[PDB]
Amino acid sequence: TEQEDVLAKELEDVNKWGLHVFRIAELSGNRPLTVIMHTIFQERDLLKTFKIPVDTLITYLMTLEDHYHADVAYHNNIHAADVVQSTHVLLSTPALEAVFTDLEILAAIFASAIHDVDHPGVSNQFLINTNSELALMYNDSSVLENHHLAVGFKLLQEENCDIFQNLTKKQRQSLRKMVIDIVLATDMSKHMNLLADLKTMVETKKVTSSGVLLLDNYSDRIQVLQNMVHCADLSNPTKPLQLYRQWTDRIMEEFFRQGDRERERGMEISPMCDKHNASVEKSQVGFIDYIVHPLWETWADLVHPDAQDILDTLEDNREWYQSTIP
Ligand SMILES: CC(C)CC(=O)c1ccc(OC(F)F)c(O[C@@H]2CCOC2)c1
Ligand SMILES: [Mg+2]
Ligand SMILES: [Mg+2]
Ligand SMILES: [Zn+2]
Repeated sequence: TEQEDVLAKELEDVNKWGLHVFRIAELSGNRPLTVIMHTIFQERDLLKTFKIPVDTLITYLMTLEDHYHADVAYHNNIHAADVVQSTHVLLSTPALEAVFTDLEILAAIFASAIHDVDHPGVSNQFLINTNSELALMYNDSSVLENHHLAVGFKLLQEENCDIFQNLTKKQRQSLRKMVIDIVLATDMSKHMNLLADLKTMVETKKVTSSGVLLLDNYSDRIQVLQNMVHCADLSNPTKPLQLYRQWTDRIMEEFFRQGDRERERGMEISPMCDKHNASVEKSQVGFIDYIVHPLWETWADLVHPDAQDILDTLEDNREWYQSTIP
């Protein structure tokens, strides 16, 4: 109960950017995804709203969590938990108050939970280049992201795992489509097009009498949710530095392990995957400059000024990593 009370204490920070997610992973007995999802569902009253039996939720979450690979350094259950919690915070931004329905909120959070499930710790390109069963199944197109969806949905049909059992047929249909649209948008090959569309929305932005975003069609609604979960997926450099550095340690380990597999096969080693020739700090600065900051700056514009502190942290972290280079 002492460890249980300390875990309960930590989970009180679930509405905050910079939650101690690694501490939660250890305190929960390597069940960060389960406890964070359960906490968020309680916080948002989702069990009552969708008549989700508590035991069904926990059973599904435990099985979902099990299907993340404990031996993968970055794309594991802790990352899933982190993206879920980050999405949860982004959904609560003042500029979006009362914009999304309960079903849309459920879709975004569920999509976040399943978005990397059964990740093998290697990239789409590696899977394509090595003629893997996954690339063959999915015809080289969003290979992993299709797989994550397939696994996430299939696990609902396991014993006592259908958390959506009390949704209407129309609700289930809508949720399934939304979840697919969201998880496929986490494929980095879609990033530039997603960002271009987000910029267009920002430039043509409309707000209600309340000062909240006006979204009156599926296309705009789903686009915001896609970019939201994508922002959450790309949120590591916006977190307090002690968290960001741990995420960087993990992605580099994962990248280096892929590079070792490429080396052992006699393949050319992918960018940033050679442990004997890798500039970790320069690569983080490039990652921020070319990908993460352009996205988060546009998100910040969409919800201005709600995300200013997040954007400020990102800029501080870029400066920090940059400062280690000279
Ligand atoms: C979805 C995608 C961005 C996940 C990913 O590959 C990734 C996540 C966090 C990354 O870094 C840090 F945020 F943990 C990351 O960095 C690589 C290594 C240097 O630049 C690119 C990459
Ligand atoms: Mg596992
Ligand atoms: Mg992914
Ligand atoms: Zn991810």
